[PDB]
Amino acid sequence: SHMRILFLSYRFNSLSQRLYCELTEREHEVSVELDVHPDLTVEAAELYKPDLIIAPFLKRKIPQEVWKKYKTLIIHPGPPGDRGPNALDWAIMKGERIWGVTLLEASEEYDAGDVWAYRTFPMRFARKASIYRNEVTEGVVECVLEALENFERGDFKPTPQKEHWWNPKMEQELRRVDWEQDDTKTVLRKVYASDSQPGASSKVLGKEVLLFNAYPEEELKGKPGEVLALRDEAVCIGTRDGAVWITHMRERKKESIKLPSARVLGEFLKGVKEDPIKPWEKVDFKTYREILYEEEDGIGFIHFNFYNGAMSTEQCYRLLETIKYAKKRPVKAIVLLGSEDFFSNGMNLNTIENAESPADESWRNINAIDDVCEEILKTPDKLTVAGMQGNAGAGGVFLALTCDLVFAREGVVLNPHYKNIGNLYGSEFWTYTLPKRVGWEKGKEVMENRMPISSKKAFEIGLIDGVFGKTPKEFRQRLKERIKNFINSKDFYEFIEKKKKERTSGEWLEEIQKCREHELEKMKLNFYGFDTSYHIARYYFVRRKPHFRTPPYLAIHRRLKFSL
Ligand SMILES: CC(C)(COP(=O)(O)OP(=O)(O)OC[C@H]1O[C@@H](n2cnc3c(N)ncnc32)[C@H](O)[C@@H]1OP(=O)(O)O)[C@@H](O)C(=O)NCCC(=O)NCCS
Repeated sequence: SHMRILFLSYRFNSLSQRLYCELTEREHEVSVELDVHPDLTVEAAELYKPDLIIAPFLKRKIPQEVWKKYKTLIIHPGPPGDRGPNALDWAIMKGERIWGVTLLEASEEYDAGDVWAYRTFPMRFARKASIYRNEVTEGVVECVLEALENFERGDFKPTPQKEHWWNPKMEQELRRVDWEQDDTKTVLRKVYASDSQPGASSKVLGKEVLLFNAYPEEELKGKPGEVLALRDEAVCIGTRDGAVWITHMRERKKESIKLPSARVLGEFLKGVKEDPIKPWEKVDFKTYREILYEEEDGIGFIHFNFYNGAMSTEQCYRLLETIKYAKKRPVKAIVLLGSEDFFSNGMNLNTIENAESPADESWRNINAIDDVCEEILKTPDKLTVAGMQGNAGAGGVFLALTCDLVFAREGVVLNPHYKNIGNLYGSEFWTYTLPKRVGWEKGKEVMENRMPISSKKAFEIGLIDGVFGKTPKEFRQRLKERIKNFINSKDFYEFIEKKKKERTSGEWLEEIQKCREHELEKMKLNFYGFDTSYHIARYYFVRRKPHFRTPPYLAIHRRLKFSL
């Protein structure tokens, strides 16, 4: 059973990439056609002639010519019977306690097809994107694997829908936050239902904005709509009964991009006071903590909740400050945990795109990331560990590899390459860490592969040291147990005595300095050289520019030597 499977995806998004890894690592072939136009979708099917079509992320209706000829299954992010384009938005706005995902056949009527598989799950009070990347994605994987087994068996019949309901596209009027009428729980519900797109509209300091990444505040109080404080570029705003933090906003304009709230509001905030809390402080009320440092059982854990895993220059230096603090503490190990949804996606391309000089801001940002990496590497007397609870891409992968040990949750998707951002050389000391893990020949192959790999595949090729756990919480518990056991063994003390000798030696310090110098000379060429492919790629990415064809790295059926 080696199936030829065509994906129909609006973008090759997180769910599409996860399914690509699950199917190809089971020796199926997956070609992708991006959802650009029905004419191109029909052509892709006739070119590739798939055994099965899966649509992980659909914007347009699939043409009848296609799904009447090829068995075509659609992912719907609601339980059986739920129909409509905004299933998760409604489940969050209505406060559903149970939700689910359905794999159904394409049909003439919208979302009316017979059910191949479904999964249900309890809802969290959390952003839509977090539900999509965790509960929905895990359930969809189980559905698709079940359906492939059923498809190959050959006598399967799907289950017609019985009860069903329709929810239309959700209008912004429903999402709009009114500070005087809305209590904190209502503001959170609206922002969660609209994050990461399209955003919940509001007015803040007279500016029409879209709100993203909200957190409740229990200490600061004021008038509704009043800005109460700034913290790490997030703003705290009074609600009907309390206050909420908004970390990111977008102006309500076609060309504007998502940015830290302080950068969107700008001079309108003049006079607001910063209300800082250090990551290592303890507080007994709910508040916004971008970076959190906690110690348990001789292990110092650093959580860094950078929105979308994107690490701005200033976020990197706040992470650096926390790592330096941890290195002065009486812990045996330091664990970098990222956030539940992302370990890291490297430099923050949005704050780079927004800068007066994107090239200069890129230079600032890569030097700040390398300072984090260098601080991690130069830790002679403590174990360092990267715990990847969620996805990582580009420099975010190589940030993890600077740690002594890298572990990841099952189902994490890695993109250890720069092919989507103009072929940057990369830094983060990859020219030291990567050959140490996989060898030079394999390391070059890894960085030449533009397709994603799972954490299981990363473990199998030696890129990371272990993979375990199904949820972020299970992964964190198992990681803590594994590290606790290690640091309480004689093996740890022998390892640290070796590490102390290696990492204070002149030869090693010269080696990693030469690695940083060489990588940054190449990145300087990427950022400032006459060839501006990096800047063009960043613009297309950050501005979400549309596609007019599917590139052959995705579309096997559009490659030069393709036939049959
Ligand atoms: C890693 C990657 C392939 C994952 O693809 P994916 O699973 O489909 O996830 P998405 O592209 O949808 O990312 C989710 C969100 O994070 C944003 N994002 C991801 N990486 C980002 C980055 N480095 N900077 C700014 N935003 C980033 C995306 O724009 C998207 O934003 P939105 O939901 O608010 O609209 C893709 O996000 C990517 O190429 N990121 C850039 C990594 C990079 O090039 N960094 C700079 C060089 S170090």
